[PDB]
Amino acid sequence: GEFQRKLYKELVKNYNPLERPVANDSQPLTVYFSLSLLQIMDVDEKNQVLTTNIWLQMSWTDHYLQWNVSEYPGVKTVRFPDGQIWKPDILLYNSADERFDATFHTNVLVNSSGHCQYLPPGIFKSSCYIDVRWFPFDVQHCKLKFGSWSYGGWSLDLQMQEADISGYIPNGEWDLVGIPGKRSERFYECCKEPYPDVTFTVTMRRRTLYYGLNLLIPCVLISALALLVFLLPADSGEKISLGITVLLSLTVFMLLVAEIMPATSDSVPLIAQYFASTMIIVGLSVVVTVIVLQYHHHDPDGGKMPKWTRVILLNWCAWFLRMKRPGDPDLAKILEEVRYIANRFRCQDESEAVCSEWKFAACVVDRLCLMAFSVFTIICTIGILMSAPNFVEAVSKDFA
Amino acid sequence: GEFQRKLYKELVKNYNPLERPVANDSQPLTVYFSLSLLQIMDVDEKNQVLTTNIWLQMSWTDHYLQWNVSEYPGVKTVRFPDGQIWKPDILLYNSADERFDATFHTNVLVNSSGHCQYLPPGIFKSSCYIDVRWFPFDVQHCKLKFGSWSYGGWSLDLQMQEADISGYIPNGEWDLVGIPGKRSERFYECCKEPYPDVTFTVTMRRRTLYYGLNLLIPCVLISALALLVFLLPADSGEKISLGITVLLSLTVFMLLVAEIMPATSDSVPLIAQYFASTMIIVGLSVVVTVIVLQYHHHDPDGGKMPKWTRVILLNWCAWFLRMKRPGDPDLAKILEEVRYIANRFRCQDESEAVCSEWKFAACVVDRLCLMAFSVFTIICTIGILMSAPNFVEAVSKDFA
Amino acid sequence: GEFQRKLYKELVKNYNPLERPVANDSQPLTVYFSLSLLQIMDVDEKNQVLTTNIWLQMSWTDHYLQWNVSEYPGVKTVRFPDGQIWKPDILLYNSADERFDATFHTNVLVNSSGHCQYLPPGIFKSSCYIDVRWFPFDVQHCKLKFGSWSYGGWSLDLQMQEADISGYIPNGEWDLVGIPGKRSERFYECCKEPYPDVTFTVTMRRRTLYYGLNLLIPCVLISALALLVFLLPADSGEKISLGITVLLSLTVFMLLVAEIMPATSDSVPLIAQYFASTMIIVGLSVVVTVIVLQYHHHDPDGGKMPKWTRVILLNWCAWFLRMKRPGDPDLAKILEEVRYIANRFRCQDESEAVCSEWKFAACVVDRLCLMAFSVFTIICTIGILMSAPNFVEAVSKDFA
Amino acid sequence: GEFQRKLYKELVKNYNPLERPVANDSQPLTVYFSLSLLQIMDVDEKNQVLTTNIWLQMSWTDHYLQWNVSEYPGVKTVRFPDGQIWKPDILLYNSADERFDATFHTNVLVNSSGHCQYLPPGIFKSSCYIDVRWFPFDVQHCKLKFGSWSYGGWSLDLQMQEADISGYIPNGEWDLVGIPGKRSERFYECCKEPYPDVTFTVTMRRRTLYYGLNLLIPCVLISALALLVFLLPADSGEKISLGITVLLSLTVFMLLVAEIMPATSDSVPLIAQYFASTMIIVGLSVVVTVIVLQYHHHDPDGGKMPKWTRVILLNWCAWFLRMKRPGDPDLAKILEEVRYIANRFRCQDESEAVCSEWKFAACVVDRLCLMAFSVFTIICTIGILMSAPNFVEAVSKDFA
Amino acid sequence: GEFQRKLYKELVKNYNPLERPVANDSQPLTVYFSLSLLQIMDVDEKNQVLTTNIWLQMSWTDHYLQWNVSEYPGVKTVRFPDGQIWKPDILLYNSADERFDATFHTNVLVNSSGHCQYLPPGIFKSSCYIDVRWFPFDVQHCKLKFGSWSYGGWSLDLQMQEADISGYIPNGEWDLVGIPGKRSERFYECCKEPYPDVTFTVTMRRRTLYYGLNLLIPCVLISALALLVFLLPADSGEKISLGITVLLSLTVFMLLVAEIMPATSDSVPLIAQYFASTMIIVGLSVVVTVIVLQYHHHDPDGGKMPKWTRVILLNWCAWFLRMKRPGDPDLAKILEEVRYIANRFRCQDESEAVCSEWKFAACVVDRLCLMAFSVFTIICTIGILMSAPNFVEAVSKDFA
Ligand SMILES: *[C@@H]1O[C@H](CO)[C@@H](O[C@@H]2O[C@H](CO)[C@@H](O)[C@H](O)[C@H]2NC(C)=O)[C@H](O)[C@H]1NC(C)=O
Ligand SMILES: CN1CCC[C@H]1c1cccnc1
Repeated sequence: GEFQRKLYKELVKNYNPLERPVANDSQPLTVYFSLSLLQIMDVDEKNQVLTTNIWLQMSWTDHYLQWNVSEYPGVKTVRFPDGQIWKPDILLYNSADERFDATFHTNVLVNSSGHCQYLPPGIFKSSCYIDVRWFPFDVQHCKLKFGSWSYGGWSLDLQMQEADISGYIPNGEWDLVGIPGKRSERFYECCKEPYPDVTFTVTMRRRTLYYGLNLLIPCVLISALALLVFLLPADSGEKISLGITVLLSLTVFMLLVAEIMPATSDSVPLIAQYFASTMIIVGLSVVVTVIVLQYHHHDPDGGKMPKWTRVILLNWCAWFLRMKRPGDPDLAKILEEVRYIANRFRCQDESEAVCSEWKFAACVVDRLCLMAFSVFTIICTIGILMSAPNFVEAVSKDFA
Repeated sequence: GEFQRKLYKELVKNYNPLERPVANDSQPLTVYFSLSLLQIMDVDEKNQVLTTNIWLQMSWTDHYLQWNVSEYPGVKTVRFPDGQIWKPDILLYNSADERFDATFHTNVLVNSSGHCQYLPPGIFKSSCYIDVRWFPFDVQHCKLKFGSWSYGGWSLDLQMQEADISGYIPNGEWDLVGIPGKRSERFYECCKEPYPDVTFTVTMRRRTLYYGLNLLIPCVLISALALLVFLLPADSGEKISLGITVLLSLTVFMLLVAEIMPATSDSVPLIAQYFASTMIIVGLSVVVTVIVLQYHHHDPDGGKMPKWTRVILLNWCAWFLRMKRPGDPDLAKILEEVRYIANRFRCQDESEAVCSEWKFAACVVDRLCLMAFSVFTIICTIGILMSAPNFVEAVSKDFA
Repeated sequence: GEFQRKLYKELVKNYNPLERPVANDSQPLTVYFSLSLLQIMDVDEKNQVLTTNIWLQMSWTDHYLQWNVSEYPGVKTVRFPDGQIWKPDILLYNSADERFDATFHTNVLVNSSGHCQYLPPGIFKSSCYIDVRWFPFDVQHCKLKFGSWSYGGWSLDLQMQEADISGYIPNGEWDLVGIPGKRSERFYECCKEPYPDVTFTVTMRRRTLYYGLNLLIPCVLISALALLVFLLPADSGEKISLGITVLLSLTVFMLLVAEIMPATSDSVPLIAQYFASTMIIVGLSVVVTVIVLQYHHHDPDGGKMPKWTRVILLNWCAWFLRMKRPGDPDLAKILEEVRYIANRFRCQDESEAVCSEWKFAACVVDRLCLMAFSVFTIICTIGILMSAPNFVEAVSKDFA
Repeated sequence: GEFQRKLYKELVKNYNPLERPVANDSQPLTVYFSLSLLQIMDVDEKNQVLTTNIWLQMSWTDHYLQWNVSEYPGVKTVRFPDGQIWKPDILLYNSADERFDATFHTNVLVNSSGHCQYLPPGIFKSSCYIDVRWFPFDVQHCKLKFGSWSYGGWSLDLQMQEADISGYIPNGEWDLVGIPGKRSERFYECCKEPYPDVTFTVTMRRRTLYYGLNLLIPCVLISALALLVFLLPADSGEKISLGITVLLSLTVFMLLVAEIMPATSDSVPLIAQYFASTMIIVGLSVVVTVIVLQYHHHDPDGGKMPKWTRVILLNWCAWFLRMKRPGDPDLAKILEEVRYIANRFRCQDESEAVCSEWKFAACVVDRLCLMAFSVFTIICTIGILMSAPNFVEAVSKDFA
Repeated sequence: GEFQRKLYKELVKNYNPLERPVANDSQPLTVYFSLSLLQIMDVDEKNQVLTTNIWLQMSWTDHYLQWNVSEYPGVKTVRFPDGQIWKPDILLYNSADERFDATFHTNVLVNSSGHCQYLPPGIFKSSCYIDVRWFPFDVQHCKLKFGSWSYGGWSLDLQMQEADISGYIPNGEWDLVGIPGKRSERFYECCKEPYPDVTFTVTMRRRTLYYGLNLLIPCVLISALALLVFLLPADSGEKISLGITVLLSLTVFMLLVAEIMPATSDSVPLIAQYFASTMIIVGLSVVVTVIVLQYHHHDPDGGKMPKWTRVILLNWCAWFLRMKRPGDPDLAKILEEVRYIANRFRCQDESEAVCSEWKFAACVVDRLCLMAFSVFTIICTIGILMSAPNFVEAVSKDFA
């Protein structure tokens, strides 16, 4: 329209986009800053990068862009693109993007009274410290620090407004707890003027159903399978294979967890502690299996069972476990031959008796170590899992 | 031509690309918006990003860009590149590309009566929620939401036209069910003016032949092969190897499947339910194999067969399964010697009979558990597969 | 020089880059379009993207860029950068790139009579249908479609010229079969005017030496290795281990091949069919081995061989391949004792005879299944490999 | 305000950004250059790239940009964007990104006296040689070289100021040892005019807790487990399986480590040396157990143990290792038969005596090789670990 | 300063950056071109892309950019940014970057007499054919082709200058043999004017220490370990397991090398030939093991040893190997019973003698095949390794 054309012609005249829109140059310009969070795009623990979708909200007052609505009775607001009016140079300090500024430059809407609104959208990547001490049950706080780059406290006075989460789209992995904000002015070695900034803290809680069903459960099942080796009779040689194959499966689980986790040395993580506990458990199980096999294939002639070992294993542990221990001259020539044969049979009988004793001792040791290892693994797993804070809260909210 | 040059020089006189081309400023401006879908390039499940090829379609009317055809013979249309004339700032809301705008800026075609068309092409990356509850038999709905950014309800009037699928190029993996659209109007915390938008909901179906053949059939086959452990005789010690090796193959299969799936806690997917059930089935088979081996290698004098176990196994299940149960002083000195030898032989025969009885009991248990495990695995697999909706539709459309 | 400066100053006065350079405004402008292929950079089958290196040859005539060489003796041609003169806007329709147009803008060379040449180079990424029905003996046709985005048939007259492959650099994996092209006119739902376009079809053939030597040969070797299970005597205990390890190796081979194929559902790839056939063959071999092991560790008194089974195996099949068959009162008391001993020995002899006959039956089954499985493997492999078209051509051209 | 607008209009009059702002045109312009490190984003050893967060600091004096505060009350500083005033083209020489310049251009702040400050932020990717000789106990020095690209010391004088680490954010992987800088001058064969440049040498240490816990401890554990072959009795046939499976685990660990290391031939990494040592140890263990199995299964009638071997093993080693060493007409034919039976039993007896001798020899060999391997592995591991410089301080810092 | 400002104002008067700065238009313009290589950043064999860091060097003479130093006492040289003066359009013909130009546009330094220098830095990605026939003992030549795009030989005269490698930084993996260059002019389908270009051929050698230590030696070691299957006694049934597991390790090695290696079909790589040979050797070892086990478990009454087999094995090969071959009515009734027992014992004796003969034959075959396979693997490995050219030079440079 003619009124719109005349207004655009008049406003642009004698306008310098390099000048701060203030009637009085000695007074700070008040700028209100906020943001609206739309989506938590990604959390990268290995690279420690948070990717989010955010609309920034900037509001201020321009002294020159004012007109009387009566003279232009059809237009109430105007729009100006980048590079033709003054705009705050607000940037995100802790950016992790190859381009430091990742905001799409849109139009700026102006009142008839000179009120400027700026709503740039963006996919922001920031670098926030990620704590993996209590993973999977960790809670993360990520910082987003915004501030002007070349405007101190005597020129541009930054003000904070509460973040808007009405349009937030729930994520399938993280639960949004809150997004508080705080405004603070700091000092820099460059300059002698304080510089304000606004920091928004995003608090997120990781949902644990996927991890607790894909990592925790198979670990306990496979550890139980390793415990099962204490039930196989020693007469079938399939114990070492069981133990070693279980160890291999644990190693592949460890490589998966290692490829999904950051290489930080800040603290030992809970999953690593669990894997180490299972490592020692299965290794000691294999060692005990070797000891049992050594006892089982004991040569009867090789030696005699120590008195202490006998008095322990065959009586105390047997009673405790309620296991019962199993148990003319030609005529003279024929006579001595059959005597020799009978004596040979007697010797074989004594040898088999000693062998049976050794086998019983091996069985007793096997049963004792089965019970002990079951108790140990149950206690260790329960303690390690429950040591995490808010573990019960996570379990309730996810599974229940 | 001279007429074209004269018209181009005349049209841009006193023009201003910053103003809305309306004869009356109070009245709004009508803009018709639509799109043409060319190809669905990629659907990402881990990152939940949809990549598509789309030609936008914007049409409107410009008041100033009008001329008489008679005064300028030959010329009927003109083309204006970016920055010469006014354009709507139509943006995709739920974008996911590093640059918030993915459209490629082309010319704008204008008729002799002031009618502007704008059809820019683009590779659009959007963020839509992906449901993996019924994977791989799932149907996905991905929403693309376009709208003006800085133009309100009384300035720009958005009208929806039907989408174009005439130029669609079919995708091997995905089947395009449809693409309806809806024009809505929303309020925002920024402002007191309604803002319209147009949302197109691409509804797509996943073709299941590839995933079926390369995921489910080998799983079924090797799960059935794991049942061969009940056909091997216990005399050959090659049962634990069977069980633990098929378990390892299953574990690597689960790892491969997990490496393609999102880490969401919304629900437990069908493929995960299948794999978990088969894991427990194989583990129970291994435990039963251990028990059977324990029965097979029972010590002849290590105990007595319980009456309950005998009456349960030897005569009940064997009858049910139709199993046949298998089966002169020198002279006096030689006399007592041969008596000793014969007595030892008789004792050995009795021990052999007891061992044979125990072995038959083990075989009976093995056969019983074979039948039970086969029934259970077939029932579980059929139930889990049939529980999904439109599974019969997917089968009839893909395999047949 | 002075003439160059004068001509450059004169050629720009009253020149509009927005104006189509034709003497008569109602006549179309003839533009000649052609390709120049330099290298085939990549063929991504998983993402179905073709990356190539091409130069675009565009030629046309400009009315206003004409001069007489007798006035500027030194200069014969001129050069104009982007944005200074009118240029055609030919774009590639099927572009699978973030930016829809990947061409490096270079200078436009102009005659002394107004002939403009434009030769922009570029690495082009396009989306074309890649079919893996005949992998790895497939021939691929990929289309590149070029056309003016906003100029109709009445305005811009597109003409086709034969593509140039003189500077083509041969690729180590794909063999260039050809690259013809064709013009076409199409209508669009936008408008009521035909839009010409030029489509160039690149036809390429894959060289199969690497894929054959790295996939086909090792799988056949492992199949032959798995066929050895029927040569191992049943007295050893490694049959199942051999079979299952072969199965594991081919499972990882299947994973390696599967990570490179697109997830398409159009057909079943040849390599997928061949892998499935090998899987079934090895599984049946394992089942047969289990049957034989059950058939060899048979209890002597646990049953009797059926007459049908005996007349099938012991005589018929054995003769088929010429297998030989493996074949005072004290005196009275000691008398009965030695009779008992001898009778025990006789019963043992009868039992071992029955066991030996059972073992011979097992050996016969092993031999028969060896022959059958070898025949099946040979027939299936030969048929599957020979089913592919141009397989003889590929072998003759890649194994010479 | 009016004063700000008037000053902005006045300053840019007759201003040329191409001109270097010096009052004499024959004396160099002094530029103070400094750096402010914020965070070490990444250290990619495979590609040898260091990614950091940097705040450049450039200060100089502009002769033309001066005014009087009294004539422009309230205005004390001004801001100038790109292309408005002169800037020094200071670049990083060893950049390793697509576009050579990775800085983000911001405003330039000018005081009333003409002092200009410039603090552009950036995420800088640089190429520094990374030493992996003592990985993981390594210390890395990476150099950042900054200098003007076109101006020289006769026109631009560079000066060095100490780097700022006030805002440094600790990394969970690297410890910042320091960042010393140095200003250097380079001369040319043409002219006696110095050319200055600045170099910052970021030296940092790697925290070894994660790498040690995830690599060394599991490998030592499994290497010690590989020694269990010498405790298994030869009757249980699992020694070879145990050893070869530990070899498989070794290969898995070797590939996992190799995927992270660069393919450098400068030296042999410490981790590679240690893995090779463990390879050799386990391989020799396999050879030894093969020898032991060969001795244990010796044919009693297939040979005689030589006197040298007898005195070496049976006597000397057993004494050293305290291994106890185990251990009417009819009557004529009746005599013949019983004598034959007795002699057959005696022959069997001497045979099993020889077999027992061989088995004892195998046991002694096994025990002595167990002791030798046990001491050797400990010595080799301790030596390799201790050979690394600063190992003691590294472990103290990372664990205590 | 005033003189610098005046000179800058005067030089750009009437200057047209679209014209060649030549006094005579007929004569060509001489441009000197060279480059300085700083670092070889990457050599991607799979994609066949060379990424390097270079500085271009262009020198020419400008006719209009001349002035008298006496009039401007302080000014000696000037600087002009992009778009202000004429520059050559030199491009890299075989670029592989997504943007065809990778140079960073810097300032152009201008003499006091018109000489112009231009040194833009760049990270260049180029596509060069990489031959891996002799991998890893390979020497690679990669060509960088530079030339003007729109200027022919009659206008722009390209001249070569020797490249500078003074600032080259050695690479850990690649040894720089050298970079010579050649200038040549060609004809194109454009037009009938020759176009010159400069091609620099970078020749480099790969350092083989890393690959030899990490890929070759482990293959040799485990291949030698696979030969231990010929020393294991047949009683310990763990030969097939050993062979199949070394097979599995070999397959994973082949998987890794397939991962690193490009999929070309020009020739069979040396490492591929080596791995194929090792596959064949271990497979034949497994076949021989199967034959040996078949001979070992021979039914004594199932057949008779052939006279041939006897004369080749039992004595001929034993001589060849110095192998020693191992080693009243009651009275009548009692008599016949005991003689029956004795005859039974005689039968067992002759059966065990036959079995011992078969076992000795198996041992002889085992030793023969051990020696043959050792010779085969040694000669094959030595020949394959030594077949490569410059293998001795590579070994002497990378190990001594
Ligand atoms: C404008 O800013 C600059 C900042 O460098 C001032 O220069 C410095 O002022 C302080 C206080 O006197 C001292 O460090 C030195 O006098 C100056 N440093 C250098 C390197 O010159 C300058 O004084 C300010 N001018 C006005 C009018 O405020
Ligand atoms: C040698 N140049 C580069 C390739 C073609 C040729 C050329 C000729 C004219 C205009 N553009 C390019």
